[PDB]
Amino acid sequence: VLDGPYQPVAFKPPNDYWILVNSNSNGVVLEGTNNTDVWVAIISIEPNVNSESRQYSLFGVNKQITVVNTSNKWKFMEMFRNNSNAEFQHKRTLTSSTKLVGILKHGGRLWTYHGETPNATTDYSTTSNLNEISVTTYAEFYIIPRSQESKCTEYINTGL
Repeated sequence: VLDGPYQPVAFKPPNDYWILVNSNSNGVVLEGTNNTDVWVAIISIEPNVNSESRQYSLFGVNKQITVVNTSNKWKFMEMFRNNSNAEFQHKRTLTSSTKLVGILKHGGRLWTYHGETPNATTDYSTTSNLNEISVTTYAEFYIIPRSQESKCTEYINTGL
């Protein structure tokens, strides 16, 4: 049912496969880019963090990012930009008790999860250059075909 776990690598995911990362620590879980119009990084924040500034290496650059998470769940912050000259924006949030995060390339679009477990759902960013998006994971991950997406969304929301 679940292909993995693979060790952390940089690679170019094929289309229509969910990459499901089993995050452990509170740093950058995941980052991806095609070097033309998508840079995305997913940042993990542990439970019960009052508002403060933390530093993260995004694509080899130390960046200052304001974080907060007053819940008892982990927070995964989806940072995004579409221009190599811009700064990252906190685009989306996944609030999770499972610590599992997803990214998929499908239909000209880049898909992640957001919301609150157990009712987290997918959303998208657009691109003209989907197939050049490569992904560097910083924790162990599994591969799921999009045809099995409902299982992926179960994992995301209820764990392994």
